[PDB]
Amino acid sequence: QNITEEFYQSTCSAVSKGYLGALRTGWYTSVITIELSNIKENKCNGTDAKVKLIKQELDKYKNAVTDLQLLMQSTPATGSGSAICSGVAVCKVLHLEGEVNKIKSALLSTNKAVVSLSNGVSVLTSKVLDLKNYIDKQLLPIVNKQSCSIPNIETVIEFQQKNNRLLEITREFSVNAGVTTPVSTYMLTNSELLSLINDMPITNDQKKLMSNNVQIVRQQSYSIMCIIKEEVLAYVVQLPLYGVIDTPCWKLHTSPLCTTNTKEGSNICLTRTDRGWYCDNAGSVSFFPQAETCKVQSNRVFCDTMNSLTLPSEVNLCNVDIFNPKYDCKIMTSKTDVSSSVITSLGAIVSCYGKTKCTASNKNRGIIKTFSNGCDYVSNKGVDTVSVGNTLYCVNKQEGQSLYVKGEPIINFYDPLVFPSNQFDASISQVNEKINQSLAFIRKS
Amino acid sequence: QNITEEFYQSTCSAVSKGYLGALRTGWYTSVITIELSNIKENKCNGTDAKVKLIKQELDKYKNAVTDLQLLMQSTPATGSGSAICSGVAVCKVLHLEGEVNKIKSALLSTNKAVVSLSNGVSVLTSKVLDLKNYIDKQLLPIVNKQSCSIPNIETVIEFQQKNNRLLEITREFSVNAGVTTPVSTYMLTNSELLSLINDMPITNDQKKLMSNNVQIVRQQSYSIMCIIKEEVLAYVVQLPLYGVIDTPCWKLHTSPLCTTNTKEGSNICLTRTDRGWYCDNAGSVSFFPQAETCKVQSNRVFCDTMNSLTLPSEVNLCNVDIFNPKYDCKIMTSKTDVSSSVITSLGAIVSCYGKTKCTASNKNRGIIKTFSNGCDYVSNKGVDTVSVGNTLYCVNKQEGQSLYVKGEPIINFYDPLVFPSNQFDASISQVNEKINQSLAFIRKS
Amino acid sequence: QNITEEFYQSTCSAVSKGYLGALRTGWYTSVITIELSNIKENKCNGTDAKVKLIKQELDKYKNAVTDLQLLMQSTPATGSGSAICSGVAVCKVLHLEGEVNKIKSALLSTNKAVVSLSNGVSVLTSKVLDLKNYIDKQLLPIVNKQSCSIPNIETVIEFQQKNNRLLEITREFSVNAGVTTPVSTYMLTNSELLSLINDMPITNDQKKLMSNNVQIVRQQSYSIMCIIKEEVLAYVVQLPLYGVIDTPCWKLHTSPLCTTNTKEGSNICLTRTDRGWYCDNAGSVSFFPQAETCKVQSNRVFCDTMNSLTLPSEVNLCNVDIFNPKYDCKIMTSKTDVSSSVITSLGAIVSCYGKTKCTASNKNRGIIKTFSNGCDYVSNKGVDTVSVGNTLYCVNKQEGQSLYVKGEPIINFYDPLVFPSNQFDASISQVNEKINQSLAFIRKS
Ligand SMILES: *[C@@H]1O[C@H](CO)[C@@H](O)[C@H](O)[C@H]1NC(C)=O
Ligand SMILES: *[C@@H]1O[C@H](CO)[C@@H](O)[C@H](O)[C@H]1NC(C)=O
Ligand SMILES: *[C@@H]1O[C@H](CO)[C@@H](O)[C@H](O)[C@H]1NC(C)=O
Repeated sequence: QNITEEFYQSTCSAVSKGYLGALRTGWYTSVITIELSNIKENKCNGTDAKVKLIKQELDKYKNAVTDLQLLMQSTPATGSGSAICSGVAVCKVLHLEGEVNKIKSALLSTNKAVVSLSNGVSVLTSKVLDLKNYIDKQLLPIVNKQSCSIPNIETVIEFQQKNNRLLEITREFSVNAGVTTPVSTYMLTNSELLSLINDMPITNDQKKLMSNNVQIVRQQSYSIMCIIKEEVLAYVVQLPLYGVIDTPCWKLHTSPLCTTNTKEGSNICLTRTDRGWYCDNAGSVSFFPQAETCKVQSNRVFCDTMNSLTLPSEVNLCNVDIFNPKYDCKIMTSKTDVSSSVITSLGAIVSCYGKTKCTASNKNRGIIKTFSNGCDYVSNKGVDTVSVGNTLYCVNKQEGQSLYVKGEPIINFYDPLVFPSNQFDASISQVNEKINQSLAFIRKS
Repeated sequence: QNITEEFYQSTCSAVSKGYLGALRTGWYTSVITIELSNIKENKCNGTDAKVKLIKQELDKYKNAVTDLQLLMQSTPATGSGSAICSGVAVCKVLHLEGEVNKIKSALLSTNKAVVSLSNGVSVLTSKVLDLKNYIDKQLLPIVNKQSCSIPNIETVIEFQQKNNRLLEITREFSVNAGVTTPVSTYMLTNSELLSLINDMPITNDQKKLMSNNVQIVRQQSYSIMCIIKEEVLAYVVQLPLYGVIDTPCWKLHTSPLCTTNTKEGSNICLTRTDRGWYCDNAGSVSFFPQAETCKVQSNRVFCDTMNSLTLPSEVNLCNVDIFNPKYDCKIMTSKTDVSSSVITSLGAIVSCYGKTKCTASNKNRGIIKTFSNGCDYVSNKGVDTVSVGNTLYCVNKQEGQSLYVKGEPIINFYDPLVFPSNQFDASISQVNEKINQSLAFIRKS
Repeated sequence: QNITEEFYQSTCSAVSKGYLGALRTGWYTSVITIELSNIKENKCNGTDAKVKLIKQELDKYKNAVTDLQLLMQSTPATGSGSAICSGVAVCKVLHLEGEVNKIKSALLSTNKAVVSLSNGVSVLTSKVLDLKNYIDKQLLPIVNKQSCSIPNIETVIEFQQKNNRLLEITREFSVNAGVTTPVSTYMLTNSELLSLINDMPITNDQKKLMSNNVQIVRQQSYSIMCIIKEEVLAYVVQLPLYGVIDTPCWKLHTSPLCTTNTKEGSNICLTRTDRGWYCDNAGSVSFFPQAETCKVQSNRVFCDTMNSLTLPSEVNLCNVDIFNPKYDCKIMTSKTDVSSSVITSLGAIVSCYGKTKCTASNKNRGIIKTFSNGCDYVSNKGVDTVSVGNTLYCVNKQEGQSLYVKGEPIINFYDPLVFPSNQFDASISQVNEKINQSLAFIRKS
């Protein structure tokens, strides 16, 4: 719905709320087959240019098949093995004797078919390319005689077109050791992906969600190479199942909060930690520290719980009361008052220190705001750019309401002499306990 | 001009000077159009192989158009939004009613044309592919009758060639959610990029600079998908404007500086922080901490100010006097004396500790220098490789002059017992103040 | 042989042993040539569709040649320069006058040939594409007359096929500033790579190793653009030489080890540092901290010593006795008891703290183990998944034997009040010395 933002002057941090999240909690695997032609070289005296073109493209087909064979003989392990057991188990099932013949029988008359494997998985299989029928019907009469038959020029062009998808799949599967993500249109055409979404056991609003966000679905999918066996090329496509839908999500933005003394070396800094995406999830909060783990479209966020931490919901209280005992709100400390800016969803946080020239401009009016020393904020309403030193940032012009929450910078509550300026993952209460200990070593003496 | 280097034995750091910098300070946006054919399926009884090939390639054209349509319906946000407002504003301008008709009229007779949009931007537009003219003139008479007309085989091949650039642009725009960088030759041919440079409002020496460094220009450019509307495919190419030209730049190299005691656990280490590229910029220094933010060609550096910090010019005094009060020169401390080497522009810094076998060799003479324990340096004059433990590095054979600046290692000025061995972003004066405080807790008692 | 694992309950760490390593210690360079046609535009009045198709593809050939020329005029430096001196030296040798004519003479009658350059390097050269013969024999009679001769349609298709590899090599060399890795099948076909392996001065078991792991060989190879000169396109392929073969390797996995008090803020944490791959190497241990520097296939590991550290073999004693004085076993400390899990080679380490719901399940039985608070471990025997909070990990189903080494968590030997909770690269003995100093400031008073 409405994206809103809140800047907290006291902690030099902002929270962008109103996003609807879709968290991946499951996988839906599907088998993708390509019917190949088990042919061995058939060479006869041929020299007309059309026969040469056919044998050349046919050698590129045989090399693609042998390349897929040496790729499946030794498949290198990936750091994603912890996220593909749902498809690797299917490659292991297909290696069973008689199972590849089962899917070859189910896709004998139609392109799509549900197949109950010998492990209880009712998987959906597809035959996206039929080269055994094309090579054995249109090409073999040309190459398996005493002298080779002459093909028409339309066949030469049609065979380069059909063989092309095989060659490109062999390129992607070869350079990535059998595991590719995102899933390209060569692995699965957009038409095939959308048709696979319609056949998926999900609600119509959820099919509409994945169909309206097919590129995000591709970036969160996997293509795993299985086996080439018995005139069958098989590989597993692992598509995301979003077990969490429309859950509230928010993005925390943090920036250094320093004191603004005029004598360098007498200033202390503080920055809230754990900036990133937060989503309500099953009575707790799912936190995503890495930036590429959440894809954003307008008000909607698509995250993968694979690289998340699970935090108590009280972690949100660091945004309303950071000194609050229900949650130990952590900060990092330093004496590095270097100017910077953070572009948020509806504005910009500016940490200006020293002699830095910080400003906020409108495209037609020029400079409309000059920041003084400290941490401040400006909304995108009327602001186009923000300059900090020699750097110019662009402000997101997305509609929403910003709220400037005034408050005393908490860095002012600390005596500089006893401040712990060296903490990376330290608590508010951790710093207060270190201050009680450093004040005790000087107070008693 | 002449690249020179200076190794500082006192701080285990080196500075490579003499580079001429080109910093990005602006964007030059340009609209790239592809005239499409608004056709709906026209199917008649056709079976000759040439008609089938034409309808097959025509279906791949219709799917590319519908794929671009679902890509433009929901465009996922990128982390680069802070750097593309200059082009996103044009996509927003094109969505206005009547504006796409304006550029369609300006490019009605010619390929290139300057167009004054309805927002005051005099942008340069180009028509790089004309599919409406080709489909409506060469293909529609073949498919919009009672029975389909027969095309010659040259047309089938020419249509696969023309439709190819559309299909590849749809692949790049699809997998990257509409924002690609670098800009491929499919988005913009080298001929089109060089012609776009000649038409750019810049000096002839600056056009010669971008034309001689077109790959760096591509890596620092963006291609943003706009709209497919009214037989027009439009997307914005955002090219860099280097507001800073020929500015002096230098690269700081740092390596751990430890003491060389024979009893492990009694040694302290120190490393200068903020290694990377520095450029003089508008009365201050622009620092680039990330390595991929500066592309290097011979004596020339191309940086993006988007990921830079602005520092006072006194930051250079950490290279001549690190104990100098005009700038608080920061270090990080530890007790981790692990051997390593850093390949600089004209030589190699070697930090050798413990039992590590450190050496510098010439390809034909073998080992020409054996490093003892501590931090040392060797020039590329006569040296080909440097070995530290089981690792062999290659020395850059670029011509320049190295200067070995002798000096006492500053790690020797510190009493080990009271050294702060746990600092990440700590100042020289910060460590000295912590030493005055740790000496006061034991001195009084 | 047999992959085994050992979980150390005392340190919340696991070691996966039994891997056979192949470390890169050398480079084998090879020159790859493409015979080009030195032609200038030859235009005559031509309009038959076949002549147009030929001149169109011929312009794409001329632009690929001029694009390679502006790519070789200014070649941008890469961060890999420290790993390609073995090939850059060959590009520098080829630029000598008369040397490109030497390899052009050796490959005058055959495709492959060993050439002794004028620098003592007996390099192996290959001619993978012959465009000078094809353009000058099949195309020039069509375009160098008063009126252009008419080519047959097979030639138009064959020329688009031959020119395709040139255009794709120009794309890869253009966007990557002349240095590509991995080496694609366009730079070197799998047939050409395997044939190049057979011709390499190595043992038959080592040729069998690289031939069975060609994708790992590609990912650890470089393609460097040299020169386009005198109807010759030359570029260097740098293939890895594994000077270390079948060396024992092991992977260290680490996870936070905290105390499990019921009052938050009273808990201290500890984590072993330096997780990653270790290999026995030349009397020392080669450590690889980055994850992408070692490619794994079953029991075999392929590492690059370029991004490794050399450690004494006593570093393995951190796995059997971390309090052992022969090696200073380092840890990092904090008070951040956030739950997490690490998927190992044969199981999973689980660090469960607070209210987190940690469990281990079997696909058909459901939850088979509930972890209590602390650091624990479960083998893959009977376990399919592990859930920590809202995150589900997949356990690797690889066969091997796990050993649970019981022991007291070492975090319990520390008094919380005087624990140093702020260390990043700190030693066991470092923490004990800081504890002796913090106990001395309170003990005397
Ligand atoms: C520091 O001392 C004050 C005074 O009693 C106390 O209220 C506060 O909780 C202490 N902080 C910690 C972290 O123990
Ligand atoms: C430490 O003490 C000396 C002695 O007066 C003084 O000169 C120096 O500036 C002090 N360092 C700091 C950082 O205060
Ligand atoms: C701390 O004190 C004990 C008691 O003598 C000693 O055995 C130990 O080695 C000391 N630790 C360090 C790091 O000096």
